[PDB]
Amino acid sequence: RMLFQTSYTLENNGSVICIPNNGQCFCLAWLKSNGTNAEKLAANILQWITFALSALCLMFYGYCGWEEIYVATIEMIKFIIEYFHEFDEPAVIYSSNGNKTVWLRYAEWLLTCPVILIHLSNLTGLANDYNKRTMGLLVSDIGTIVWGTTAALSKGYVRVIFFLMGLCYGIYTFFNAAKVYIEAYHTVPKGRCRQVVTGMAWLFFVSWGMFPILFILGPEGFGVLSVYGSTVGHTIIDLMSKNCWGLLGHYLRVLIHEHILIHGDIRKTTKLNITEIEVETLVEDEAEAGAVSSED
Amino acid sequence: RMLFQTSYTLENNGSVICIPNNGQCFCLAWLKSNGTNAEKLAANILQWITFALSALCLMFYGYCGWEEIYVATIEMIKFIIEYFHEFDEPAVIYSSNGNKTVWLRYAEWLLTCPVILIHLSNLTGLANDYNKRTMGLLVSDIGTIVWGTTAALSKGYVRVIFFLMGLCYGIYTFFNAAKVYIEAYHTVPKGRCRQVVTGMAWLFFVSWGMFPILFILGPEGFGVLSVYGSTVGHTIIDLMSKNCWGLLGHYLRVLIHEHILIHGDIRKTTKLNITEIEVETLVEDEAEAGAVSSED
Ligand SMILES: *[C@@H]1O[C@H](CO)[C@@H](O[C@@H]2O[C@H](CO)[C@@H](O)[C@H](O)[C@H]2NC(C)=O)[C@H](O)[C@H]1NC(C)=O
Ligand SMILES: *[C@@H]1O[C@H](CO)[C@@H](O[C@@H]2O[C@H](CO)[C@@H](O)[C@H](O)[C@H]2NC(C)=O)[C@H](O)[C@H]1NC(C)=O
Ligand SMILES: CCCCCCCC/C=C/CCCCCCCC(=O)OC[C@H](O)CO
Ligand SMILES: CCCCCCCC/C=C/CCCCCCCC(=O)OC[C@H](O)CO
Ligand SMILES: *C/C=C(C)/C=C/C=C(C)/C=C/C1=C(C)CCCC1(C)C
Ligand SMILES: *C/C=C(C)/C=C/C=C(C)/C=C/C1=C(C)CCCC1(C)C
Repeated sequence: RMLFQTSYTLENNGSVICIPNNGQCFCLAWLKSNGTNAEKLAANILQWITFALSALCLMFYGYCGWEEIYVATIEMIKFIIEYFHEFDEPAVIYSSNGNKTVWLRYAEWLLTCPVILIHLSNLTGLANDYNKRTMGLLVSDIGTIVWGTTAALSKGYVRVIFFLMGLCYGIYTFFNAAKVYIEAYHTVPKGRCRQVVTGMAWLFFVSWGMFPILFILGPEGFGVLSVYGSTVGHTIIDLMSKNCWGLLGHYLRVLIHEHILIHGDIRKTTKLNITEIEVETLVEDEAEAGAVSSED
Repeated sequence: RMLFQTSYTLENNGSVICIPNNGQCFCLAWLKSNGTNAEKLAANILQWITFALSALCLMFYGYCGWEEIYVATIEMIKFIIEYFHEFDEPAVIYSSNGNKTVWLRYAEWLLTCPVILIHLSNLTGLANDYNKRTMGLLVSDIGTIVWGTTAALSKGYVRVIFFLMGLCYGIYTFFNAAKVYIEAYHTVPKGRCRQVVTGMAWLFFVSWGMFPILFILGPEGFGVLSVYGSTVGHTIIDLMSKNCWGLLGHYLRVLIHEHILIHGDIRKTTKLNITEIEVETLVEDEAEAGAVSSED
């Protein structure tokens, strides 16, 4: 298939490589297999599943709400490019140091992850403003992706350093994401809405926590997983991080909207001691408009 | 210098290239010159100037205010990498399609540009919140950089399409940036503060507008400019977009702070008809707390 040189001869007892002078770049490292047919087959099935589910999610959202639509749109464009050019440059970058870097994946993260975090910063959909903490979440997450991409493009100690820089940015992201989910839990009404927020937190930390594990295991790290193997793992946590998380987030916004139509927007101030934070909780009746504090 | 193959022999009347089987990648396209010694010399001088000015800006900011510090820090790290590894992968990506892509530049844009726009969304430094429009500015600017980077990595019609996708994201960014500067102008006190905001708008639109022009002229476009030539142009608009803009922005925040200490925080509602928008203007005396409308 390749649009780099794939035909060569070994000469002088394997010490010389001769290639056609046809303008193409050449490197042995680029011709290593991407994995077994079973790994490839598994990857093509999960991709169709993700494309189908993203199209179902899109039509379903088509009946504010813009973050779920933007991510599902990017996911669709991603699949059409994978289907036609998955291993064509620059969906995969084949670089002079011999690396294969899945630019398609990192570009998708730069497009979708900040939007997931904007959604996280307004889980109820009622806020018209965003605090200073939202800005730190976005700046830390962009840095994480930039350091991780740089680590994947590098080798040796340069890779290790940029990976560690990504991990420090990532920890700052996780820490601040955790505070938002804690605020969200004490903001939404007392019943089912707190089940969904709890569900979204589990999906978020498990799926986002898997990305650094898949990096270390993949060709970008210790080469335990092949390229197809890494694709299979990444589409699974894509389904959790994007499709399932967005579905719950959409459901949560529907429940908040139904609550406000039936009961109106009645708030109670709750205080969170763990640091001193203030949150305006939604309640069901006017017997609550007080100043409560919940110790963690 | 290179850590790709630079030694080869032409055989069979220039129709065959033979190289050592030493594990290195090889491509003729990678060995094209980066430019003249004069272009290189010009580029090394402007880089020292930018590193020195970024260090002066850092010490000066060292006497909220975090956006100027974050950008000046990234600029410093950028210079230490340029000084030691400017043309080493992956500061430059040498890819299988023959392209040289200055990943160092695009990674810096992903780190600094969103932070410049967060600063723009709070020019006075008094806001504790950010509106919905801030989020569209950040999401549009990230997309611009992602499409532009993808265009630089591509060739032929693929490059043209991703460039046009960047231009559409970019126009949305410029349009929304223009509204913010219009709001900022009618928000800050009537004298010198409105001169600085006007100055920051000119710096912003001229320096940001030059990036797509330098893309079209550089190796990523029609190859009018060489690599050193493109570096020289980019450090100039870096000085305008980052160093000079941040300096004015810091100065503006100092003037707003002095105004509020001497006069207190007294606001007047002004309305902007061009769409109907509301802005809380800072004034000097209590004879103003009314509802004015300024027709554009
Ligand atoms: C050609 O190079 C090959 C390298 O594979 C040489 O073959 C090996 O020679 C070494 C001796 O240093 C043995 O230890 C290996 O068992 C050999 N075979 C293999 C498969 O590695 C070979 O000797 C060289 N021929 C000449 C004429 O120099
Ligand atoms: C070797 O290839 C070269 C290609 O440069 C041939 O040289 C040219 O031959 C063409 C004829 O098709 C002329 O139009 C050019 O003027 C020649 N010189 C140059 C500098 O381009 C050469 O003929 C080939 N030799 C053999 C034995 O096939
Ligand atoms: C907060 C999220 C929770 C999850 C946290 C997960 C922790 C994983 C840490 C591993 C550090 C080990 C260093 C990893 C460096 C990877 C780079 C690499 O593989 O280097 C290649 C090597 O130089 C040649 O084979
Ligand atoms: C809003 C900001 C104001 C400034 C706006 C600036 C307008 C520049 C537009 C040019 C379009 C022309 C198409 C550009 C495509 C570039 C890709 C290219 O050079 O293609 C290489 C070619 O395929 C092989 O040589
Ligand atoms: C839809 C795709 C998602 C949510 C992707 C998320 C990606 C990350 C959270 C990446 C995390 C990384 C680290 C924490 C450090 C090492 C480098 C990364 C980029 C793999
Ligand atoms: C400090 C560096 C700055 C402010 C860089 C800004 C970069 C841009 C505004 C890039 C703009 C582009 C377009 C509008 C479309 C084509 C692709 C880009 C990325 C060159």
